[PDB]
Amino acid sequence: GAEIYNKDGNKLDLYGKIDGLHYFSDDKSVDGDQTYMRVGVKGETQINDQLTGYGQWEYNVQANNTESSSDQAWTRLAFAGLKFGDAGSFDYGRNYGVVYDVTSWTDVLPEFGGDGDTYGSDNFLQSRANGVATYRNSDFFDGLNFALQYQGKNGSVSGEGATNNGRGWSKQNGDGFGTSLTYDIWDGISAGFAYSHSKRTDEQNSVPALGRGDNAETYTGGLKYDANNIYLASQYTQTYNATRAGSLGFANKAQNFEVVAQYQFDFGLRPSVAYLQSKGKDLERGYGDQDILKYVDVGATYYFNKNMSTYVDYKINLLDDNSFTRNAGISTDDVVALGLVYQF
Amino acid sequence: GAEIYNKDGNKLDLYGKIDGLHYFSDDKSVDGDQTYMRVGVKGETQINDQLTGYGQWEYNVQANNTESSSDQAWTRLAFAGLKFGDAGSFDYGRNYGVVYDVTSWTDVLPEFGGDGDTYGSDNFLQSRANGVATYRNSDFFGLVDGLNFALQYQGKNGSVSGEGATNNGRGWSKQNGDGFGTSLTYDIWDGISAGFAYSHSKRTDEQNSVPALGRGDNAETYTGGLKYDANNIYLASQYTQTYNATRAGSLGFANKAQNFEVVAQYQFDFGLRPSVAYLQSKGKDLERGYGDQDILKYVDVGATYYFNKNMSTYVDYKINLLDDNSFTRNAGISTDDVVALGLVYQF
Amino acid sequence: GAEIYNKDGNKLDLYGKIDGLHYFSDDKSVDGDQTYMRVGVKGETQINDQLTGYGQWEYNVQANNTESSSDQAWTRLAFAGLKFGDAGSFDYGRNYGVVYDVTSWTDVLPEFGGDGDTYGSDNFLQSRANGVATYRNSDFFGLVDGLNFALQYQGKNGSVSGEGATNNGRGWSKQNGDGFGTSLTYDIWDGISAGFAYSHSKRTDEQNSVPALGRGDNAETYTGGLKYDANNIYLASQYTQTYNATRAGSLGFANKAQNFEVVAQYQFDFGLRPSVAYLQSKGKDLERGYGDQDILKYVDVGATYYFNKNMSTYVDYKINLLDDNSFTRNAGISTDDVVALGLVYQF
Repeated sequence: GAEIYNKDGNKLDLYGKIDGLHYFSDDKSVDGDQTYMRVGVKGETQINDQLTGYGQWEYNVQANNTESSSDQAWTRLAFAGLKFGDAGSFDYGRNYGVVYDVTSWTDVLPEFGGDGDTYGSDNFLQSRANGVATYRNSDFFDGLNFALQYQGKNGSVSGEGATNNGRGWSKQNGDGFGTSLTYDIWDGISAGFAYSHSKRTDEQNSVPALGRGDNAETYTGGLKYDANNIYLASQYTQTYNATRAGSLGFANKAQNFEVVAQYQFDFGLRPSVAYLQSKGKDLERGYGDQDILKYVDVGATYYFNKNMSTYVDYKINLLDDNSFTRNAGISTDDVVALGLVYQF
Repeated sequence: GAEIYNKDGNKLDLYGKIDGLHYFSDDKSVDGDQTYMRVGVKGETQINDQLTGYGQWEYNVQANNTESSSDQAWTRLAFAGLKFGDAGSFDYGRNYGVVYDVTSWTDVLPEFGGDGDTYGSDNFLQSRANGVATYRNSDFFGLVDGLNFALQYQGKNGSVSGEGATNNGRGWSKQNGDGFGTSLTYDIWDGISAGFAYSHSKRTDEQNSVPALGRGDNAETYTGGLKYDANNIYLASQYTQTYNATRAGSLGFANKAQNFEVVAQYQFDFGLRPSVAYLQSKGKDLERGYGDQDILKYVDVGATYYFNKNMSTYVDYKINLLDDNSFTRNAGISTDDVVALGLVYQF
Repeated sequence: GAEIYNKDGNKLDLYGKIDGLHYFSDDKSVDGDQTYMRVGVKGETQINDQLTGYGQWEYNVQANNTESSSDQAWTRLAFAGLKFGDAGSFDYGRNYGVVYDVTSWTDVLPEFGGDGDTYGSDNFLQSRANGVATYRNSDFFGLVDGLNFALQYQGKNGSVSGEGATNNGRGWSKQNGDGFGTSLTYDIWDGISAGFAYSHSKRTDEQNSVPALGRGDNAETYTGGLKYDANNIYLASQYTQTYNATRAGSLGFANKAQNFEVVAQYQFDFGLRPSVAYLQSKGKDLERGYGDQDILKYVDVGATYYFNKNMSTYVDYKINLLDDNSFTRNAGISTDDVVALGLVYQF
């Protein structure tokens, strides 16, 4: 983040990165150039002694396709808020669902991991989401962070279930809420829990073959060790009608586990190993139990300084190629990524 | 505000906002999350004692849809110009048609009003438009304080292909032929103002052949308006008569229309700013049996609370007065009420 | 320019322009408003005494169409890199192919010329390209002053689907296989420069099956250029011979092509810069009975007035010498003349 303005109680921070990134894989929908950049602004205005206003915007711009390609930029974050001293905060807009307050702890791989793996974006309150109202509280009115979050319906393009901002069933949601709780038990050791409950939409219960139910729910617990140049974290999440069974629908229930170990050398190298799986249960069309995601991750980042880094990441895919993985379009091939990153 | 660069006669102002916004309505095409942000840059360069060069860009970025959605960002303004002291200024690009130099006086509602209501964008010289050349003069060459005028030309913006095409083609509703416009505002006191604007554009072939409604070779607008803005009080009205220029929803254009807007506001010292307004658009001589039809009719009541110059919150309540009829249904015109709630950070 | 951040060994430069631009032409796909803007960031971080890290992004935003139009913005450049003192530099991203290290010498017309004429973007290593790794060496390891060379590799950018696919698939016209290129330039005197460039890329199976024109496993370019730049005079020429690498409009590629560009300019002290140029592209051995064909042929006359480093105005007149024939019609190649007028704010 680069502070480009700070005057009369108003500050403006410009941030972002250019990620020169290549993927190597037998999966042709993944293989090739993946260069992209992100640009954002964080703004803060002092209102009074007990009140600060703020806003943030984060934009993703792909740079790996041609100058006539379409749909190459999208907003990741866009929200405005009030901070009432230390007595917490409120914001509304496109922001992270509170489930990520805990699952973010395993989202630290050099390249892979995070949204797209055990959960996705626009996926109820599991990641970035449209129309979230988020109340947060530090030190529970000590060191104990609480959030409560509401999300209005984001429905179909047209018909009964429509809203202004309609989309496909995979990215729809009804009215929902979430809550998170995180705590530093020792110095360095944190624990966290999160819960979300959302109504599903009529299209989610009629267009895809997989996943039926009135409500989507997530229960998450997570642990993190972050001291002494060591980073360990795990996340265990159980879901009902909330995890995507590739292109085929949702899984009636799923169990997602993510664990990672890393070490940070003084001279800037940071090796990383991780394991991720997603186990879907009670799937329609005779699928039954099925692996949705399963891989070991190894790689490393070298940090030249706080503004420049290079990395390699290797996804060792353990999924077996079967009828479910083919029909749902889930990749079973390995991937290697190489990148060079400038950040500001 | 936000001057991020001011060095050797060149300055750069980065401005914009992040508007956390939700609509509540029985209209499903309007209801729900409406979060969006604006970002722009105002730049100015001193060339010599008598000559300043400038440009401005303004972009709108929706944040209310997904990361795989289409067409979520667009340019509102992009223009470059020269200012020659009190001999006037000239700019070319995407800019406001001069009609808006008067109708902007009523575009002060907490959330509603403005483009989308009695006029829209890419709607001849009524709002933001492609390819306008605009000459402006303030205080009549420095000789008459408070007297401003504008002269404006717009090149044809035509079909996607065929005979009527230009490089930058669009659908008939946002097309225009060659056109011009003029405006004139006068500050009688330092709070009271009167203003007039006129425009005349050629219509294109698609505007006369594709939609069912509206026939004619020319689009004309006549606008008069009044404004009181002082002593914490804001009263403004605008009356506009149009010919082949006002959209009849998706069905075409109204052969003639009468648009009226009026608004009253008060700014309390602690930062609350209530607002009441009334807006209507009456269409006349519509084809296919429609005859005279209301295109828009509503009362608006709301309020903005300014925390400071960088942060506000607002409610706005559109009490819709249209009857649900054959015209409104076939033209895609909303007849439902709307409530808006917003929280806005601005820089 | 516009250094908006410089602190603790890290620098950020915000650059761009707002170009208010109109084209006049009988060619209706070219005629009309062409206003656009560019915005960019050049970033630099000192890592140690011998090593600098850097990144650059450049975005093109059209402003000549409506707020509901599609595909109005795109990335021209996006790359990250390391500079190793005088051992050289390495960057990867969307960047210029090295052939343009020489052909850029003739890309100096007031408005026309450059990509879109004798070569295009996403056209192997002739202009801006996805996925280029580029090594550059200055002054031949600090030894021979004015001698620069570059070595470049590009990975496959393939079809949207099927056997030839990559993640970032596109049309046959903008596809490439694995490829490499090299450039060499030398300032023989001050003001005078010579340069060579070569490139070799595999072609894709879609390029050899979908369009009717152009067959071969490999695309190749050979380029030589000269430049005089001194005493307020600018002269430059570029000659390029290509194999399976030059677009024959929409119909495919030319099995062989010969491209030639030459330009002459003078800079007057009061800011006027007149320009005259000639560009041709001659295609050989085209299938379907086309044979030898002119792909491009025009004389260019124009001028730019620089008010200062931040503002300019210009006119350019393309005098088109192509004869209208069945090749030009079917390939979509314009044979009409065009005048451009522009007013530009730059930061």
